[PDB]
Amino acid sequence: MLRWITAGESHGRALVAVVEGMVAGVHVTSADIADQLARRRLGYGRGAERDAVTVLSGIRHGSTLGGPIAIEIGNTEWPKWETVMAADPVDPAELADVARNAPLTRPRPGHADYAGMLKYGFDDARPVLERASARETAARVAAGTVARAFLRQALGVEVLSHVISIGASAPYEGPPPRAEDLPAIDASPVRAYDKAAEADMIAQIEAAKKDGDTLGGVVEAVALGLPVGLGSFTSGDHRLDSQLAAAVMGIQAIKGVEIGDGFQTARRRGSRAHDEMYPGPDGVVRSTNRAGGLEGGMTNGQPLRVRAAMKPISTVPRALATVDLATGDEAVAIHQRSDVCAVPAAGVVVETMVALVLARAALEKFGGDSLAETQRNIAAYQRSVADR
Repeated sequence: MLRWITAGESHGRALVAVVEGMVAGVHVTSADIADQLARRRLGYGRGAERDAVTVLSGIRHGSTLGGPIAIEIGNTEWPKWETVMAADPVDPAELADVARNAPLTRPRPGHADYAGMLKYGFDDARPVLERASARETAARVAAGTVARAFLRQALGVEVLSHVISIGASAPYEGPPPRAEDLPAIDASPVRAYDKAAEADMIAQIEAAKKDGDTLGGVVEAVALGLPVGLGSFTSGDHRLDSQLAAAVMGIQAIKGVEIGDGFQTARRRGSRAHDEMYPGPDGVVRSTNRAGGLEGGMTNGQPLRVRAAMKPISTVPRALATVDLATGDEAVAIHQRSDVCAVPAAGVVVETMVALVLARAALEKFGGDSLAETQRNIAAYQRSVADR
């Protein structure tokens, strides 16, 4: 069972990612990981630090060892926080002299702050904020890089994502491949695949920058080259729909996920809602992918299309009323990040989450303890589906 855990406060020493149960023999390197971390930093309208990667375990000579892979990602400006976020006790008196340590008692609407303080009995939002914050996705993406290596090397599968709307842009139609990642990604100020939508999004972000507001948007991860039968219909939770929603919707500020045409599907008629099958020079072929690559909770060979709706994460500078849990009096929420928009980055985080799940799925189906073995089981399975 592929498994991934994330550790770190956004201002703490470093983040760790640990990925348990990846097979031996997958080619992955520090630089692979830095690369993804770098794509995590894409996209104009962000806040938003050099993410020094050190692989601590589980990889040797660029090849996974099979045991837990720990990747530590440095938090660049930690010397600033060595006291406020020291692991060890620090004399309360010299802590008192530290502005940075001032307590944080106005929860920001939209954030963990208020709930988390109540939940944990904190008098301060710092310990919530510090874990809750999206800096954590950096760790996610690190662990991501392993799934994505695996998924490429074992299945020839590629995961990418591309922004379908930011703010109030008119949403985009029809997904990129593999080959357009360079433009969508980097290239695009907004990780837009489509020229027009790009312009409309950038326009929005502009306008939101001008108004000093923040935007969310919708991003679409696309996984290509998936074999049929990953995931299962045997339990609700084995459905890939379920697993992928859990992983995508567990991303900070994701308030919605849909598979393929999702909510729009729910408005169509059965006659126009699914992906008819026709015979194909070799295997069934479909001409639509409304289902986004999942039917019955399993991959049907079509592109997996998973879309997350990200609410705007950055608190709007002076606009959001809240309560000061010190006082009990009204207050405004102090922002803590500066992004007008993080949707493009969120895309790449969605890729991470999708990749992680796909890899776990793939490993559940094909098991194996080493890539070569997993590969042999994939080949057998593919050769056997080809029969027919």
